[PDB]
Amino acid sequence: GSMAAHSADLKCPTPGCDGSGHITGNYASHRSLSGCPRAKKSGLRV
Ligand SMILES: [Zn+2]
Repeated sequence: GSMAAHSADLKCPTPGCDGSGHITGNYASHRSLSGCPRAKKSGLRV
């Protein structure tokens, strides 16, 4: 992606999210906050 996380583009920016799935539910995984199905979704940082 354009804006990843400290863990590189191996996972997505959101710490509470892992990178697999989508808020959409139409893909397998993502690497940015654009696909985070948990994007600041209550469990934003655990
Ligand atoms: Zn994510």
